[PDB]
Amino acid sequence: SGFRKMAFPSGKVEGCMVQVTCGTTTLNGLWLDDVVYCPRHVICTSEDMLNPNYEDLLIRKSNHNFLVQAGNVQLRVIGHSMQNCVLKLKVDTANPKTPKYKFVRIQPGQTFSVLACYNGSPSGVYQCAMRPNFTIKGSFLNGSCGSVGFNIDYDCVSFCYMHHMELPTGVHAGTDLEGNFYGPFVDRQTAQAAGTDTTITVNVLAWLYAAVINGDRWFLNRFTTTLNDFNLVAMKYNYEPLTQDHVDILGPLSAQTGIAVLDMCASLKELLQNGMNGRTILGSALLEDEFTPFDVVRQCSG
Amino acid sequence: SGFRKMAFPSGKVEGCMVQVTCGTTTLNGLWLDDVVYCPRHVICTSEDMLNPNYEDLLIRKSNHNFLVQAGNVQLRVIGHSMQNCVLKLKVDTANPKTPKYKFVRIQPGQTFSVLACYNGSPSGVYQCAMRPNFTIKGSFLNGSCGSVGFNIDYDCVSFCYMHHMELPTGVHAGTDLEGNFYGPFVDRQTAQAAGTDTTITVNVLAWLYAAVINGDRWFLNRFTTTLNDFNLVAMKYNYEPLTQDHVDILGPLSAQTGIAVLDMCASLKELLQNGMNGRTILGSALLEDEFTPFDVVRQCSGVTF
Ligand SMILES: *[C@H](O)[C@H](CC(C)C)NC(=O)[C@H](CC(C)C)NC(=O)[C@H](CC(C)C)NC(=O)OCc1ccccc1
Ligand SMILES: *[C@H](O)[C@H](CC(C)C)NC(=O)[C@H](CC(C)C)NC(=O)[C@H](CC(C)C)NC(=O)OCc1ccccc1
Ligand SMILES: [Cl-]
Ligand code: NA
Repeated sequence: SGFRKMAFPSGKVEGCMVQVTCGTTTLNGLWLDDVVYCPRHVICTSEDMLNPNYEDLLIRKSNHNFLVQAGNVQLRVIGHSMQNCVLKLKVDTANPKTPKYKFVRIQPGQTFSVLACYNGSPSGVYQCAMRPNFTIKGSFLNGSCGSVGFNIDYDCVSFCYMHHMELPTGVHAGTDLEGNFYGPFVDRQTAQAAGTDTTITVNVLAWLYAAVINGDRWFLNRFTTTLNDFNLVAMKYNYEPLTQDHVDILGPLSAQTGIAVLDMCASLKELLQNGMNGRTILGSALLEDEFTPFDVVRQCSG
Repeated sequence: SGFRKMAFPSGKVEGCMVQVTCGTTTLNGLWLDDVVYCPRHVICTSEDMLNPNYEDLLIRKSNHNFLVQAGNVQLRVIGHSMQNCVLKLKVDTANPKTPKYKFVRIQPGQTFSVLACYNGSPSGVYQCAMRPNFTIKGSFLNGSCGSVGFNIDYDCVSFCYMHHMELPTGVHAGTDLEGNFYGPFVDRQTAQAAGTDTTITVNVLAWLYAAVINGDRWFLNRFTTTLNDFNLVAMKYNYEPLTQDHVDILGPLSAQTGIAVLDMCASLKELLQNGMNGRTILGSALLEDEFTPFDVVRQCSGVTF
């Protein structure tokens, strides 16, 4: 029993982290096979942070302008290419620690683990979610760019996030590993802001099911709701719409607990109206929205 | 910026986890040098787990009774012994992935990372605190026994916890790597219960400093207090006493934020007596007590391993 914010074991990713320096800028890169992936803004100077022409900057670089360090070994860059906002440095040695891996672009509400790194070395691992406004609420300092987010269902590492920037509210933006930003953001220091964030309703419901599985029932009630009535209420609390896809997705947890999805929706309605009145759910005094239905099943059943 | 519950990178420990099978029980072992450590109750039975004589149960055991698997490779057991509640299986091969490590026993209020494993395969990592009642609030399913907790200090892994059991409230109990239980617990399926728990005051203060470092300042106030005065309030609300050593340990965060510990204690004193008035701190509506002062400094300064 028990329920924790759990990250994937980070060792398979640790073995891929390197340090990339261009000019006076150092950040992290991801070394897979004979390619190092990193944010393309490593090639910016203090002068072109607002409107960098990355194509023009990169054509001026020699391979020896990129210093790549894997632990105590310098890697030799033998070519480079830009893919959207990611730089791909070809090196003369394949990473012997390359795991089985793939690249996946995720949807809002999905969770993943982040291995926060500085100078190619890991500082720690934590769990994040892609917020509906396409930011993540990370923990990142100067030099953290190139840190990645990943999942490891089974024995294959799915890389889904590379860190690029921090926005004014202290939240974070980045790309998939094909270099496409999540959300409308750009790798320029022109004024940008995250949209109003909202709560990931389907994840809250998954977590309420986790609470029931772990033996807590105090928030249940005798009522049900229609889906449309639920969404009309939840939208008043800046909750995301619940779709029929989400209802289908919650079917298994519904079957395991004997609580119909729309009955659990009426519980959430009451919690939004009343709060917790001094009680907690799974050790929290707020409704938690960074566990997915898949996460709950994985942690509760295995 | 940002502040998350952050575990240590787990790679060094993942290379040490193996599967141990005895009879019909399978759980996890920790393979370091030429020894595999695991809970001694791996040798118990469906018909033998209420009042076990471990001493006598182990002599009937022999080496090939213990099936140890490192990934898809069997390790040959060449000896076995018991130390307190931990079994030590000597194997014929030293683990080539053994990190720099030591065994340590931690104090209540200290935090560590748990690498949750099943069938010898790491499945997840999360951060925990040794509660003042010597339980941990973990997440463990059947087959998780032998999962370990650890810290990393520079390049050295300090192993501090091995998982043995779950108590009726859904909290967890285990041993150090020398087999001594944390808390007044025994590896028997006899009636046991977690004692009443308390809140780890020095950790709450550290987390308030983390909040200030991240721009959450509403709870700061003009007042200061004394160690004596605050500790009476703490006692009243089931908070652990604040010692002078705690005050000194927070000193760095005190110097960097401008908020003396007794200045911050006055903030905490008011949060206890009055609550949070509907507000949140670092995204929580509760006072968080599973970050140590060291954890806050590490995360906010970007220490690496
Ligand atoms: C890479 O290590 C670093 C990580 C941060 C977490 C510090 N990223 C950057 O420095 C990044 C480089 C640019 C070219 C993508 N810049 C930012 O993230 C920057 C904040 C820094 C300077 C602390 N953010 C930014 O420019 O956001 C756009 C913006 C500009 C002006 C007003 C509002 C928003
Ligand atoms: C090892 O994988 C497993 C971990 C659990 C989290 C499943 N440990 C055990 O099965 C363990 C073995 C005993 C000899 C220490 N037993 C328990 O943890 C057991 C709960 C199981 C059956 C889920 N708990 C227990 O014995 O607690 C004391 C108790 C017993 C009966 C009544 C009150 C209290
Ligand atoms: Cl005063
Ligand atoms: Na004060």
